[PDB]
Amino acid sequence: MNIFEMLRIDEGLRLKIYKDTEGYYTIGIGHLLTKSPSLNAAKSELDKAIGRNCNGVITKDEAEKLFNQDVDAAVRGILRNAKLKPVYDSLDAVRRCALINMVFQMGETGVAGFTNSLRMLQQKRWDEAAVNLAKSRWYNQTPNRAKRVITTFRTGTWDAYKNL
Ligand SMILES: [Cl-]
Ligand SMILES: [Cl-]
Ligand SMILES: [Cl-]
Repeated sequence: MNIFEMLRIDEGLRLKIYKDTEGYYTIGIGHLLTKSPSLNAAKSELDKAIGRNCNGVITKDEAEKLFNQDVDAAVRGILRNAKLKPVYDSLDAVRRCALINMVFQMGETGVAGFTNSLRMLQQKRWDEAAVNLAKSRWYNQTPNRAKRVITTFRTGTWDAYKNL
């Protein structure tokens, strides 16, 4: 298991534009196109992203290219963020993947707002961090995913991703 396999489990793979859990136009492996309610706006973003006229459909190769770019951008983002970077640097490789997963799902700003959880993670208070992380809109709106990510942060194992 690794970050790519982990996010592939959490995000799925769809080759036509769809709406994510928040109602937003998305394609591939959780690649958010736009928060606009205009399908035409989403299609324009997709064409720009892929570099051709797609008409809302991409190949598996194209979806994986976007995915690679998106994972790379999440990591670079963490490393450029004054609040996230120290947390990331403090963690082992398995828990670092938890952090990338959260950033991939909700963005840097949103994760950086988990101030109290981030402090508990940096202190390596794993059970307490896990309890605090669940007191969140994130957990209530995507509880199965949040439970897997939280278990990863709590155990520093991939146990939550191995029946899948
Ligand atoms: Cl892009
Ligand atoms: Cl995403
Ligand atoms: Cl979920």
